[PDB]
Amino acid sequence: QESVKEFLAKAKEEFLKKWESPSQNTAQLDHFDRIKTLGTGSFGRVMLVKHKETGNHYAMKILDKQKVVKLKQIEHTLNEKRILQAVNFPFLVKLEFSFKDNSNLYMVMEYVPGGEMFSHLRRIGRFSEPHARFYAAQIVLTFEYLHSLDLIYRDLKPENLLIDQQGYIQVTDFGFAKRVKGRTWTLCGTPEYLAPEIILSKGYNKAVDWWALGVLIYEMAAGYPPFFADQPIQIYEKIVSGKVRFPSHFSSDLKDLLRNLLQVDLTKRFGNLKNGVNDIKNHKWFATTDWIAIYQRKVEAPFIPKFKGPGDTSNFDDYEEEEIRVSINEKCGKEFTEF
Ligand SMILES: O=C(c1cncnc1)N1CC[C@H](c2nc3ccccc3o2)C1
Repeated sequence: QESVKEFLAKAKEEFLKKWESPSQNTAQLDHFDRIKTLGTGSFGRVMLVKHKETGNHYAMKILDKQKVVKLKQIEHTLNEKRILQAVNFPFLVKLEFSFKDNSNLYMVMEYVPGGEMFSHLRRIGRFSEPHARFYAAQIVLTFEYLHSLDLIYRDLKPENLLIDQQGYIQVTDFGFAKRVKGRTWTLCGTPEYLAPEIILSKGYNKAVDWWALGVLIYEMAAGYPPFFADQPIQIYEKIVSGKVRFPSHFSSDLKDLLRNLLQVDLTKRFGNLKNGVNDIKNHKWFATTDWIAIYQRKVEAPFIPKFKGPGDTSNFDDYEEEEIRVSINEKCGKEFTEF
């Protein structure tokens, strides 16, 4: 309908204005108190912090510039911040501040206290089809938005989907997201979710995000992913074969949608045909979904996470607490000039 077309046209206008003139240097480290490490990886970490003047809580992602360079992530970290400061959608975590110093890059996001979807999935075992479908509809709308801005997300998995105070999803981690007209070539993403054309080192497009939504819906409704194996090479052989086995408890409508999203031939995959996202939105598995009501946040969620207030960390796990050290000398200034 024209209403959807005009919504996506305005979304692209507003994105391009911020894309062409990015904000920079909007806070500094000593405006915040450090509370707790919420997650740690090979070149960065995420910390709960409190702003000292307002008392508001935020999630601060800290990237070590020297490790970014060594792990070949310069372009990816510049993509992440430039895209996050330009997007606006109900199911995307909001960037509030960004800045850099002699040692680190910082992105200060809204803090979502209910934790990762992955923790709730593993606690309950699997989600019922109605519960899986409520989350899946939020991902379909978010990919419709991102793809219309020529963005590919490239890191869909349950650890990157946080559950908010109303039980809705907020997508975090734009470290692999990129603006792409046509094809792109980088090998990136988590093994269990990679589409075959990425594993085969082909030039690929937004169809890899719709493959990864098939893997996500399978894992939500089964409790484990479709292509599981002990080592990555074994996973990759299963993926490129595309042989999938479905639990008997899956509905016939869920199996049919999954066979069309987990289609090895990218030119036959739902989301990448002439009708685009509408082949997914109009599939029988989504017949009960009110797409406008989901966007408007008017549907009652399947569950609300248990937490005590905006500073509660009980839905995230425990990590060794390390210093946030800042060198007396500037590192890698040229590489990160635009940040
Ligand atoms: O704490 C938040 C959170 C994020 N955004 C808003 N609210 C909360 N985590 C913690 C776990 C997750 C996470 N992602 C990471 C990426 C790189 C390195 C470490 C990471 O740990 C998101």
